[PDB]
Amino acid sequence: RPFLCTWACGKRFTRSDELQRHKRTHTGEK
Ligand SMILES: [Zn+2]
Repeated sequence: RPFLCTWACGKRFTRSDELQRHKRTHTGEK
């Protein structure tokens, strides 16, 4: 399964850490 964002913002990543970093733009950092 791909690491797809579903915020809808739906960028697909091959790396979980890259999805994590991406998600940092939604939450985790303000
Ligand atoms: Zn996103």
